[PDB]
Amino acid sequence: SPEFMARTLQGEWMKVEQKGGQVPAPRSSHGIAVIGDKLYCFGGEDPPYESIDNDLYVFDFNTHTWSIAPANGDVPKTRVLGTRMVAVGTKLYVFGGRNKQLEFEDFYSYDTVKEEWKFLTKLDEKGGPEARTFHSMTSDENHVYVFGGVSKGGLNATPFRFRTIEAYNIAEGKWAQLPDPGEDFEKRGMAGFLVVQGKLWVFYGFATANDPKIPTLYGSQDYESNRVHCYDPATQKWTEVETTGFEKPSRRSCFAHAAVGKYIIIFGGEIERDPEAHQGPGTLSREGFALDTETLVWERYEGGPIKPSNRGWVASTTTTINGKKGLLVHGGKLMTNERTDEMYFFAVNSST
Amino acid sequence: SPEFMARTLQGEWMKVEQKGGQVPAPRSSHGIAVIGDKLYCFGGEDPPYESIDNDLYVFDFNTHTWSIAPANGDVPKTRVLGTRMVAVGTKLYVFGGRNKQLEFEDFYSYDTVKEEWKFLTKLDEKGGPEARTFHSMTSDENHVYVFGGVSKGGLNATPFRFRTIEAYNIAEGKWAQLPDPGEDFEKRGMAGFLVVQGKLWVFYGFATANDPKIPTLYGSQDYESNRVHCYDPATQKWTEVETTGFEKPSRRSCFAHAAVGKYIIIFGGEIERDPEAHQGPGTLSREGFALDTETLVWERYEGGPIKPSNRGWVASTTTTINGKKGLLVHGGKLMTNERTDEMYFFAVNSST
Ligand code: NA
Ligand code: NA
Repeated sequence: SPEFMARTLQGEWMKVEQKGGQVPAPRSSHGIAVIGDKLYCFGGEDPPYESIDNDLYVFDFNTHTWSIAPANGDVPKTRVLGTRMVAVGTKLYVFGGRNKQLEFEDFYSYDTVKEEWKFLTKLDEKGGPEARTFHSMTSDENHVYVFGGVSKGGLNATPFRFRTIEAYNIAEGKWAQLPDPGEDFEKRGMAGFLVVQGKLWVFYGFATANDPKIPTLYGSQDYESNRVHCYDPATQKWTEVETTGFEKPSRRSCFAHAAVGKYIIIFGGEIERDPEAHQGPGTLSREGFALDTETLVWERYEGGPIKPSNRGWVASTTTTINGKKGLLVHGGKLMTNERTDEMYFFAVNSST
Repeated sequence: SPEFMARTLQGEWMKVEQKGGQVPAPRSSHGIAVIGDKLYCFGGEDPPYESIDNDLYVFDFNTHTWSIAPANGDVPKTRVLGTRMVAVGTKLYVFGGRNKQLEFEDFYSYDTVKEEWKFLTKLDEKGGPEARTFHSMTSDENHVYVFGGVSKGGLNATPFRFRTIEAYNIAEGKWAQLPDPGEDFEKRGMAGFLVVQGKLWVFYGFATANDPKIPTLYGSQDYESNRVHCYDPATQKWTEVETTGFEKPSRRSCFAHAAVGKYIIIFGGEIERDPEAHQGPGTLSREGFALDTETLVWERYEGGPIKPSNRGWVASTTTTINGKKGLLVHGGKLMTNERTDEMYFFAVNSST
């Protein structure tokens, strides 16, 4: 064991070459997911507060080219920002997001084999999953999960944030809300949300305050979280997790995140609020951190000469490229306040 | 007492109008100080790693115009970056900084009445104050104080950081090193350093690691500090100060800072390292924080519609403008990596 400590999580940052095709306009606040060797991309924001399109873009990692998936079936009726998309088996699932006119996307699947959309659930109905934007999503073998986000405004309410998870059982075609973690747990948008070794992790994100003593900043108490909780479906219990380390990341939201084995791997994110909400970029991070969910220790990671610049509001997912599992980062906004079309992959080398 | 908490330190950010005159080129890593209604400016960096000039620029707050002070006497022989300047009585004191060729500025005064420079001390001599760059400075009635910074490289050493304070007794014309705070105290450059209600405060800054277990980032263990110490000249004792608050600022260096009554007031700063040291801007903050040195509580402050953008490596000082004490911020680098000529003043309204 050398005197000087080398970093534990080792890997390489790579910029993914995009050769061409029907390439998506730059975007933030969108959803991506991978099935096999293909990345799917839906939704997005650019310019600020404006949605863009409702095409389903497909990037092939072997050919490094983009195409547009056939727009068959129940094509999603709204072009949205603040949306998310996950993959389970050969289907993609899109939930929520909204446009500037406050119309929210309902719940749809896309069958990548038959190449068709299916409308699955109308949101915001009595006893069903609510309309949400800037929520987070993850999935496992038989569920799509939605955490947090911001609600739809109505006559007698302004939008608020959620602290709940809605779970869609794919085989049964049924939604259920998971146990509510209660008042000590922050309602948040753009939080980290992942299945890791069978359990659900909710971490960091952009929180509603539950304390009138927290002073406002730019007229709102809203702040960046650094808290971490775990839900075990096997027992249906919530626990708050104390995480440690000299390099524990400062409070942040809107970051790339993925699970690789025991690691939660993040990159970028909003570390300071913009004075004008989402109009400007606030302050965005250029750093990557990983949490060992077994030891509960955070450490930064580095990936060689390729260093992605400051960014947040990216789409992210886990995939495997050239036999390496890792964190895929696509799009987002930069400190120039421009959207980017850049795609980066942190390829993990060490054991997980 | 209302249910919802208003901010304690209240004030107004103002952009100081600069009408014209012999206006200084944009710069970071320079020194400013005020005597009466005049701001003095010396040194600076632009482009990265390059010094600029050795003029003493003078801004009159009543006329809002710049001039160049007569270059009489022992004009400082080197154009430097990483320099600092303080005012005591009607004299300015310039210490250190270096140029790209690793020549360091010695210790000079400028007499604002007689309008002449005097060479006071050759640095880096046996038993005397060392050559330093990226040190911090403050002063009181009869002393100029230098804290931290980076040393001059020689044959058998690379530059290192200091954890000591050198104190120049103006009346006696003599330097002395203050008690060394020891190994648990971080050697730092670009740290906060102020006299507050008679005591010396050292806070945050850019630290050398004293633990081979801290992993390197971009090839160096160097990291941003969040520690706070106080030295009382009356007893000659050091104490580490535990500061608190939900809005305690994340680790940072290279920030604007000033003392107003019981408050240490800061703005901006490097919150993430650049991959290439000082070549790029790293990640810079757009937030202001204040520490009540009596209660030891940190809180953010806000100043109305004028919100200075992300910046660090600014020059800063305390002054009074239109009967309001506050924090003066001049120059620095922006997240575009450009230097700025902008000048901002946070005018304090509440009791201190
Ligand atoms: Na394939
Ligand atoms: Na005057």
